[PDB]
Amino acid sequence: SEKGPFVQHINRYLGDDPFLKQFLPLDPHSNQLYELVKDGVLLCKLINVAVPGTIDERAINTKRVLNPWERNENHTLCLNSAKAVGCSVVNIGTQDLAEGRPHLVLGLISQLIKIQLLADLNLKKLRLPPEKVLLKWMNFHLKKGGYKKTVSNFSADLKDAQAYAFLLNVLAPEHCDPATLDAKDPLERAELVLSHAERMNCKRYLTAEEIVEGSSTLNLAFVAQIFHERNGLNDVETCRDERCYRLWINSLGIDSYVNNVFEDVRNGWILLEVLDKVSPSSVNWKHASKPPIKMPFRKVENCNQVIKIGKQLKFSLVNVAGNDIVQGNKKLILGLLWQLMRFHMLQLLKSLRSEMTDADILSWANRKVRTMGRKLQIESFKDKSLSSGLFFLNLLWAVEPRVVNWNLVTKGETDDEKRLNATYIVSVARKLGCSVFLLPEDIVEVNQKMILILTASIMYWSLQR
Repeated sequence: SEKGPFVQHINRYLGDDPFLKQFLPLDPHSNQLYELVKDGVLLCKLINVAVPGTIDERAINTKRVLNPWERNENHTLCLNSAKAVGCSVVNIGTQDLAEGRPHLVLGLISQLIKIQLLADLNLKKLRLPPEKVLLKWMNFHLKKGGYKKTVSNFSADLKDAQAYAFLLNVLAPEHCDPATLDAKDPLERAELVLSHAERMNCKRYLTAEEIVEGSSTLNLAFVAQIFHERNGLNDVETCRDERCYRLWINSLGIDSYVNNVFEDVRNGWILLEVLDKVSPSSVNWKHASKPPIKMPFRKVENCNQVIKIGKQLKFSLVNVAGNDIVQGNKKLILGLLWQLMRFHMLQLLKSLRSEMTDADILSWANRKVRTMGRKLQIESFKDKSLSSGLFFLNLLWAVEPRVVNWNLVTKGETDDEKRLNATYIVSVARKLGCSVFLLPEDIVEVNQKMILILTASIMYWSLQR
């Protein structure tokens, strides 16, 4: 039933796209949606609408006609990009997009809209969910707007359009319509509210009836849209790692979802799940307690098994124990996660045989590039020259020359040029099948740990061609 708003959403945010400009608008009553998704250009672009700068559009096969492979690349690039923004696509396959399965297409678009509308609510200018943060923002302006009532929900507290009218008058007074004051019926007030929003260029698409009926999901979106158009407002590696491992854990096929690794990992359950995935049958669930957990004993017990299995896998854990995870030791949590990530990567590569090391990966990359006739090599994954992005592009070109367009590549000199290749590298790698989560700046600044994993991931898919 959400097909309608989902279409209107696409038509409004992509209706001017140079490529999709001709295929839009789409009839929310017809099945044109499931047809425009088959090639893989639509969803890839929707993702950048949700989180700008995610996919380098230059890496998207944007031709009139596409081969069954140029088509498969877009979906590959799409699904891997979706994970990079927090989407749960562990059950959606590349062929499901090509065919256009509704329950999977709508389910995917649903997550993107959510990400698009509710993100940037924790990075603006602190334990409250995005929705509650939006409520604080709204009430903030309403206070100064002399609004008496307080908003605490997006259904009954908005049904009469009163709060909408005040808010809009506060954020965009130059678009005020005194007619709202003569509005007797709540529907009439809503229609005028929608107009006021249209004037300030919000890409609003809900109707006056959807406001009076108190539709919680539709109204929440509208309030977010107002915010994004006018908010009316006048140790950093820890934050990056938090995002990185959070995205990685959520793509492993785990049953729990991570919103914040530092917090959601304290009762030990999630870490046990990751361990069971990366090292099958390693966890003894008979001695573990499933959340919610109130009893602290059960928390400490889970974390102690986490540490035990960690040491059994030969990981490096000194002067720590289960209660360190429960206490939120970020230094230990990041250290344990890294080793888990590296362990899984090596195990994956190892399964391609018939005792992997970082050095074997370094050797493979250098050797792989030498087969194309190029002489550029690296001494390690910390090599300063990596920042240019030239090595990676050559390696990727070596793996599959068809995925690297050199007219699009630049020199790795200026910080801008490097930034450009980096973003291109991340998208091309995902286009191949690499499920990586490093940031473009991870290449420009040469984050050796992230470098290792990207390379190992390229290798992983190269050895299966």
